[PDB]
Amino acid sequence: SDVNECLTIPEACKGEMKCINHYGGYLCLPRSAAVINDLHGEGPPPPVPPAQHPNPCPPGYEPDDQDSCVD
Repeated sequence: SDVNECLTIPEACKGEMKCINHYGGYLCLPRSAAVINDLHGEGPPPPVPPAQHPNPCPPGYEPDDQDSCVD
């Protein structure tokens, strides 16, 4: 939320990640899997990551960035 205020709707889950498709379908998954850098392997991470978001949600359903200023 850059220009967005605390008026947003709780259509995202607190403690769970928001997995949505390009059609608008909504899903929530356990926050056990963190949305971090690419897991291409161990040791050195690449200068250009092939995945800015791990996509723990089945391909087609992309993780949405949930930024809230209040409950």
